[PDB]
Amino acid sequence: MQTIKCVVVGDGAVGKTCLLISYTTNKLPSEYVPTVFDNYAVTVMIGGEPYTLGLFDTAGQEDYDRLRPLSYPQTDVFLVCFSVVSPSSFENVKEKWVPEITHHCPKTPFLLVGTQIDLRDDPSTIEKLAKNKQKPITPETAEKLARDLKAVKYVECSALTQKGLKNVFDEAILAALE
Repeated sequence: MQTIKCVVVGDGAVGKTCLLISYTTNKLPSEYVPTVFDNYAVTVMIGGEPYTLGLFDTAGQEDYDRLRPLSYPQTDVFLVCFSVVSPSSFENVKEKWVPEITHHCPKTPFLLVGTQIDLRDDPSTIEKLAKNKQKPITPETAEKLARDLKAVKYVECSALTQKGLKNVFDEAILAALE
C-alpha cells in the first residue's frame, strides 16, 4: 500500500552501482554512472504511480561485521543478483544464498536478477571471449533454477538489461500491497 524497501544481495560483489541506477535508464552509451554514493532510496512515479523503492547492491554478507544485529529485516522484497557470466556467482546466489534467505522466513516473493549483464558488455565481450568460451548461463540455465522453486521475475540488469529493473520500480508498488 505504501512505499516499500528492497535490497539486492548476490555472490561476493554484484552490480555494485550500475544496477542501482538501472531504471535510471543510463545505458552504457552514457558516461553518467556515479558510484561515489550508494543509492537505496529513490522516489519516482510511473504514469501516475507515486511510490518509493529502495535498492541495495554488492555487499556480500550485506553485514560483513557480525557485531551488527542479524535480526529485524529492513526489506520486504528479496532481490538476488548475479553476474550473467562465470557460473560462480550464478551457482552460488541461486543456490548458496537461497537457503540463507529462506531461513529468514518460510516463503516470500523473490525477484530474479543479474548484474554486469554478460560481462559489462555482451556484444564486445562475447565475441572477444571466444565462441567456445561464451559459456552463457542465463537464457535457459537461469530459468531452470528459478523453476526449481518459484521466484517472481527473470531477467538481468547492467547498464543494459535494465529493461527490467526499470519496469520493476512500478512492480515495487505491487509489493507494497503485501
